[PDB]
Amino acid sequence: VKYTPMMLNIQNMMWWNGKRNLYRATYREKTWYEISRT
RNA sequence: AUUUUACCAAUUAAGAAGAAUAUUAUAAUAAUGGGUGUCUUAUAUUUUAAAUAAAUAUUUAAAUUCCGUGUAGUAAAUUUAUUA
Ligand SMILES: [Mg+2]
Ligand SMILES: [Mg+2]
Ligand SMILES: [Mg+2]
Repeated sequence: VKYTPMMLNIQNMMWWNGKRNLYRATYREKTWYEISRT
C-alpha cells in the first residue's frame, strides 16, 4: 500500500455510499469532539 | 302533374362504498443480516486494523495570513435521548 484513501480526501461513509475506510477503529468510545473538550 | 330552397346552434347535477387498519412529518422502550410454496448433513456458511462519522459541534475577540474557510466544561452517569 503506497497511497491510502485518506490521502485523496475520498468521502467513504456508511450512510453516504455504504463504504468505510480500511484503517479505522470499529468502535470509538469517544468521538473527536469529546476528545477535544479539554 | 307531382311539388316544403341553399346555409347557419349550443354542455350541461354524477349513479353506484368504483375511495382509507390511505399519503406525508410526528413514538427517544425492539433489534444477528426477514423471506411464506419451509424443512438432511457444511473440508463447502470467517472481516478484522488508534484517522470525520449511519456516533453530526450554544459567539461577533485575538491570531497563523501576498489580505482571518474562526469561540472554549456547564455541570463531573444529569433528564438532547436515533424513537416505531
Ligand atoms: Mg339563417
Ligand atoms: Mg368514482
Ligand atoms: Mg434499544
